[PDB]
Amino acid sequence: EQTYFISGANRGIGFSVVQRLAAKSGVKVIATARDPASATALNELAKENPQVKVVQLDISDEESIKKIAKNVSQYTDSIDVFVSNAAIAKSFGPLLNTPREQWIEHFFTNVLGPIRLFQELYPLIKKGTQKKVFFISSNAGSLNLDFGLDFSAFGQSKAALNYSTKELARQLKPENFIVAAVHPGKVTKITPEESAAALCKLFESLNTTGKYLSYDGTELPW
Amino acid sequence: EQTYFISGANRGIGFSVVQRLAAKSGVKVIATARDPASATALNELAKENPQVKVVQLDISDEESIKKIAKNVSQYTDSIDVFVSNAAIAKSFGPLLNTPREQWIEHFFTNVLGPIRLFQELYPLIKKGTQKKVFFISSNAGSLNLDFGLDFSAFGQSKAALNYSTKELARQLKPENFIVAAVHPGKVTTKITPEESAAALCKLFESLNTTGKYLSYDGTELPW
Ligand SMILES: NC(=O)C1=CN([C@@H]2O[C@H](COP(=O)(O)OP(=O)(O)OC[C@H]3O[C@@H](n4cnc5c(N)ncnc54)[C@H](OP(=O)(O)O)[C@@H]3O)[C@@H](O)[C@H]2O)C=CC1
Ligand SMILES: NC(=O)C1=CN([C@@H]2O[C@H](COP(=O)(O)OP(=O)(O)OC[C@H]3O[C@@H](n4cnc5c(N)ncnc54)[C@H](OP(=O)(O)O)[C@@H]3O)[C@@H](O)[C@H]2O)C=CC1
Repeated sequence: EQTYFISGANRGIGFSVVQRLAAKSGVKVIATARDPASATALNELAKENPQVKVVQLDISDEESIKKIAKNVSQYTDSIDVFVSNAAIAKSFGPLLNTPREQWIEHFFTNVLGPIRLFQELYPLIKKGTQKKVFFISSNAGSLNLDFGLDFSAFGQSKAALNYSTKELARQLKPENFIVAAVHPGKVTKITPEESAAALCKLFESLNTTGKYLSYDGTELPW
Repeated sequence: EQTYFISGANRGIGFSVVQRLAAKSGVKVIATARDPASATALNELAKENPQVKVVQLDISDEESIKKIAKNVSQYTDSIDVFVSNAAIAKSFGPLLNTPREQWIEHFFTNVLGPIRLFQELYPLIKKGTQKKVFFISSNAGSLNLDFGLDFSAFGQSKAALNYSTKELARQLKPENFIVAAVHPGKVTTKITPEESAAALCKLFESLNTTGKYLSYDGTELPW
């Protein structure tokens, strides 16, 4: 029935999302890892559960992104639900203390990567039924939330991706796409499995485009 | 006396702000161009108003930015009013149709450029009296306005820099800095460069509180 694509599936929320989706009948899961050979838990899941297909992706690497569509296509003729989950969070604290390379790495990995990944997998998503597009954002990316914390290149990258996500939702509303930015929670802290359970109910239930959502389905201000 | 710094002063609003500042007594202007020797208007401006100093800045070029503090330090001990004006606006419309290079170029020129520029000229701004920091933003950069247009890399770059401008306002409030993101208007409702400059100069002088996102007319925009 349905194909999910989850970037960054070897650990954290991505692994827990793939584990949760692997439990549902009639769900095929394209799961990505930078280094699949070292994705122990994900490889063992895929060994027990043939519905889970493991593909290499480095979203920091144009040469990897240029291959994701042809490689995914070996395993599926369509994607129902796209989840750009793979990301970095390596730069917090004041602007004056954040060197050039942190800004660059968060832009390439957290902004350009997800945009190029979507661009490449759009034809596969257009061919699917559900046409859902989820960007795993952060409440730190809001322009209208104050946490009393600096988020530096990490927060900027989530705001940047948020801006483009909102635009994308407008652009693909006439093609009946559902596009969302989703804050997965602080992983008060929640566990990745709890986040994944809530994220997967959201992925299945969300029926409107253009939303910025917390994992529980409540709205966040852009 | 006060020292103003303006990136991208060879044409557009940049030129019009420098021209207006040059008219105000006791103002010295550090004015930037990528190619100061081709900046015929600004060079003539500076010839007639030598309080205007023309320095080389390409905000897309880290090697250029690594030299700005030294180039500016030639002419001043301090900056009272910093203005990141220099920027590009090359990519609009759909994401699927926005190639890699357009995303990269707006990030490097419109986001990284200004943060690097501010990091480099912060010691000079710190020594100054007014501690005013202005990023020429766009209303298109708002996460909370709908123009019935898509702004692609351009709009993303203005929203990215807005996020950091807000953080920078918070971060520098202790040091009594005034940090603002300012939409200068859609200059040639379009308004003239000279109209846009007059509004901005008034804003640059009047603004007394940090963390604001302002249109040229002094009303606030939602982040
Ligand atoms: N959990 C939280 O508290 C919050 C997290 N988020 C969002 O949650 C999402 C998931 O976070 P979480 O699982 O905790 O993060 P982790 O850092 O634990 O995991 C990140 C995942 O992304 C992968 N990844 C990183 N860089 C790349 C790359 N260049 N190419 C491909 N894959 C890559 C990692 O693979 P590898 O093992 O190779 O490094 C890993 O699978 C992120 O997208 C983030 O934006 C937002 C804010 C709050
Ligand atoms: N354009 C607009 O009216 C709108 C955009 N804005 C802001 O307006 C401001 C610019 O106004 P204005 O000058 O009239 O518009 P322009 O269309 O003239 O903007 C280009 C300016 O930036 C300079 N510049 C461009 N690229 C670089 C670079 N890599 N390094 C250094 N300088 C560079 C140009 O110099 P060069 O001649 O060498 O190319 C020129 O001074 C920017 O802050 C922009 O973000 C805000 C709202 C609407």
